[PDB]
Amino acid sequence: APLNAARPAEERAALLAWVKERLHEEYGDQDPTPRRDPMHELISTILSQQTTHADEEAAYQELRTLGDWDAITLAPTDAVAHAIRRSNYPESKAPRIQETLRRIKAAPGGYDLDFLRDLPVKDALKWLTDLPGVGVKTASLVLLFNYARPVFPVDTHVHRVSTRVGVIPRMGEQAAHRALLALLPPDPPYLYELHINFLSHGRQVCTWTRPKCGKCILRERCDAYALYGDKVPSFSE
Ligand code: SF4
Ligand SMILES: [Mg+2]
Ligand SMILES: [Mg+2]
Repeated sequence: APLNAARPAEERAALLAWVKERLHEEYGDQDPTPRRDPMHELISTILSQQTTHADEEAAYQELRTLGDWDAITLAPTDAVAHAIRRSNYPESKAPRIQETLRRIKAAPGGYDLDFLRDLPVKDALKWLTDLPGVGVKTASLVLLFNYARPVFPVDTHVHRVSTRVGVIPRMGEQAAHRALLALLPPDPPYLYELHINFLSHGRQVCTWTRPKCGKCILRERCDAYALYGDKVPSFSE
């Protein structure tokens, strides 16, 4: 009857703090994220759309056979599209890559994003999300992991576990970025631990279909388990 998702923000923030502590007990400092440098992360994200991880990595490395970022920026777009042919829609991704590189080069510094470290957090997010093919999750991940800014990336795993438990009601993934950050401290190491532990939990236990609730440390405070028991449905749209 009294679901977490309907509780006041202060109670949902305390719930999320409990979740963070329990997941850290389960996973510690285990980190399943790729931990890429910022240029690699941005370009990989552009290539990742509707593409498997193996094909994304292969397309990225084939792209790097064209040379450094300056050479990729200047290469004929068809050469870039051919190089990234393992990813879906290479003809559309090639101009996104070249435009993103052009904009990064024009920013202060070389092919780096260190200038983002000093910008106000919202301005830095907007600068990255303005890049073609780059969304708020990747912008948040780059700022958090590479630059220690207090933002919280929400991927499919974070969104699914948080929503099932009831830390937030059901909403879109972009909205969940604001909603979850509003429940969290401006503490980048804390935000990063929570992000990676959510990823571990979503991959190992709270899976997209048939989650393993009987193996889940969150079970006694999970809205989804309280509503469905051992029949929590797939996390759909
Ligand atoms: S109890 Fe089940 S649905 Fe709830 S967080 Fe754990 S695995 Fe996910
Ligand atoms: Mg530059
Ligand atoms: Mg964008």
